[PDB]
Amino acid sequence: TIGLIQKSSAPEIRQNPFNSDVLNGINQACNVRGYSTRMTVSENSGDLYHEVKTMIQSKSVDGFILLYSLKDDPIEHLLNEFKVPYLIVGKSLNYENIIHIDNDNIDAAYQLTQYLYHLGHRHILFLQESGHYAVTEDRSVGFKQYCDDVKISNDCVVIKSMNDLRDFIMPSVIITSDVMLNMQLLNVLYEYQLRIPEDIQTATFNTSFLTENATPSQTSVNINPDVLGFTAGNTIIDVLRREKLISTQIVERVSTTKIE
Amino acid sequence: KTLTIGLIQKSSAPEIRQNPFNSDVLNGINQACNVRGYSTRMTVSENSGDLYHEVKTMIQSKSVDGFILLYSLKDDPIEHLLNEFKVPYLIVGKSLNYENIIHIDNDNIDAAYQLTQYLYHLGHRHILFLQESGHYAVTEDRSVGFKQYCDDVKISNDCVVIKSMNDLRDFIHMPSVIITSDVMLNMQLLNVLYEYQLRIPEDIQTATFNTSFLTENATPSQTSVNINPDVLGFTAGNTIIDVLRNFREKLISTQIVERVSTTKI
Repeated sequence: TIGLIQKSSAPEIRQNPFNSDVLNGINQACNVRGYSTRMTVSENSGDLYHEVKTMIQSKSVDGFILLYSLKDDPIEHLLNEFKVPYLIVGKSLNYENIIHIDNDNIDAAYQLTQYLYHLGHRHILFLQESGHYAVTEDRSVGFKQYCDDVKISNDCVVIKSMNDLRDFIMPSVIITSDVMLNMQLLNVLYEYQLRIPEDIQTATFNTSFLTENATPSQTSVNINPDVLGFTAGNTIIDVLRREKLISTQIVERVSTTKIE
Repeated sequence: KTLTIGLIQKSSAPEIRQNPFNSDVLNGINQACNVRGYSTRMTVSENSGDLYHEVKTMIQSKSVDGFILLYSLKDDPIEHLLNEFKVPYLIVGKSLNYENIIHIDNDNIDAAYQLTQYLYHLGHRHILFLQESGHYAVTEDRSVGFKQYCDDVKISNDCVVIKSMNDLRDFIHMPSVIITSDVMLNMQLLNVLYEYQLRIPEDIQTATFNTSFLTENATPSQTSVNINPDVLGFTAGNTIIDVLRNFREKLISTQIVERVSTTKI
């Protein structure tokens, strides 16, 4: 049995297409090798720590896959204190020599902004999801890195809530660090009658049914989560008796278009 | 004695697997199994042909103790297979093939009846029901409830099956409100309505089933039926463990969640 540690089981997190795809990848690998799986169910970090600890002491799992990366994560200290095997789907920031499978999110973001720049965009706004997770930080860094390279504004705003998003409401295109925040952005733009792409363009990360069928279809970065999961599943099985990066691609849709 | 429960999803294809209903029911099942000491295994097949042999391989490999079908389909080969091998299982949905098979579900017929009634009370008289393709029981039940209400108030009962996005667009006096049988079909409808510049709720109204982040944050927010999938999952998880340890049919309530997509006409 492999333990799958999600940062949270809360609706806004578990319902993210990313979780579904990564899990599908892992199940594909584990099924073929006679392994079952177990997912954490805690909604907050405090419970997650004691849930994962209860998991380690009850020996209900053989190894873990950490489905997120967080600087100074109590969970990683826990796993290391009890010498349990594990790997991360994201960047390794707390312990050296830990196996981690991830996309080069800084590059993914650098490339996305570059693509938009070449469409004619000069005023780009990056909406960052709340929290201090490595992936969000990596994407904001890539965005600001490109903006500094071509000397354009680098407005980066952290959205704490739907109301904070409304009050924040001009850039020619808005990039959101994740699809769930993107859905909220489209909602607010529709409320304020800002037509896409006529009045404003938008782009986000993680291609899925949600971006393809959004209102309107969203240009996004495909991070191939299926591959991340399959790789994570196989690699941890290998461990139980290194940095692997998965490529990304830009999927052009209705939300972006050449501007003059 | 694998202390594992096999989860049979109709398909692992994006459009299906990404449906928030799946994430919610799984979380519910997981809450039940983790506290009682059970593991989990979910199918990965993307079509019925592969799923059958995957399930049979699971049964023969003795890799699981019991199953939970996360769907219900008339004349499902999977159910014939499960009964032939006498393996314990329960259905999250309406039991249609073998009597005495335990099933946990919402009263989808009444949930649709109530949504249509709610819309009728707002002043709607020309309601269009969009049905997702497939012969799945849940979808048939919702179309049935809609038609029963239209029959009780003697109004139009236009019910159309959507095979794909293309058929949706082609499908396009227009109805005053459109109900979709599920959130994913609903996302596609909102996409088409936006393309055709039909504002919601000003130009037309919409409503769907399965309240979730996707309905609460749709464009615009969607009035929807809350079917409490986490409870369906928790209930299904505890019920299959009860059977494996040591028939029954359980229904989970539904409530209408009112949002921006609907308003008095």
